[PDB]
Amino acid sequence: AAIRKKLVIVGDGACGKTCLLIVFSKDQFPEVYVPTVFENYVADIEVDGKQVELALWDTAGQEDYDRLRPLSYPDTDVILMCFSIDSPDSLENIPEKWTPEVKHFCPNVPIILVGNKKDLRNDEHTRRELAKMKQEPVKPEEGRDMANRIGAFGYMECSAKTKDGVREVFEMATRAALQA
Ligand SMILES: Nc1nc2c(ncn2[C@@H]2O[C@H](COP(=O)(O)OP(=O)(O)OP(O)(O)=S)[C@@H](O)[C@H]2O)c(=O)[nH]1
Ligand SMILES: [Mg+2]
Repeated sequence: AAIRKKLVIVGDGACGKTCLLIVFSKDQFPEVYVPTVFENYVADIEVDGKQVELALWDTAGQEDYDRLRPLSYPDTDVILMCFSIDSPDSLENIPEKWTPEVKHFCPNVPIILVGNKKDLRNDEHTRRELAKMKQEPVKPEEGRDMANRIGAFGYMECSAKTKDGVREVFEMATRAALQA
């Protein structure tokens, strides 16, 4: 074959990590049952004339999987640090939980900053439940501003629900890994 790379995905609860993996691998969105950790799919993908076997590692942090997470880190080639466009609190934790942590187990490892649930930017229900507690949905600017802060390979937005922008997340993830 060719190039075999290991991608680990981390982020706050319900920011869409497991869903995202699935849309990318199974090629449609899981509405019925979403597991807590999607098992270990290795997915074929062709990026920049290279054939890659991308191995997807899901994580969690509530609760069992707090303890088990750091075990999925070791041999990582690319990280998907995620947050959700509809939760600015999840963004807050990018520089305060997830970067310091990643950089501890996997320094020198390329990070993609991903904001999921893109579809919920202009969802009216969403805009209102947020304004209640004096918040609005994350802007694309402040996501890219944050990717630059943490020293990320790039920034990508996607909605696994609408399937939009998902492939792009994993090309940028694969490129980031291919970069040796
Ligand atoms: N609108 C919208 N909702 C989403 C999207 N992805 C996930 N969700 C919703 O948010 C909830 C959390 O999904 P999930 O993917 O399991 O979060 P997670 O942080 O990855 O949780 P885990 O399985 O790794 S432990 C689900 O109920 C799902 O309906 C998305 O792209 N758009
Ligand atoms: Mg979680």
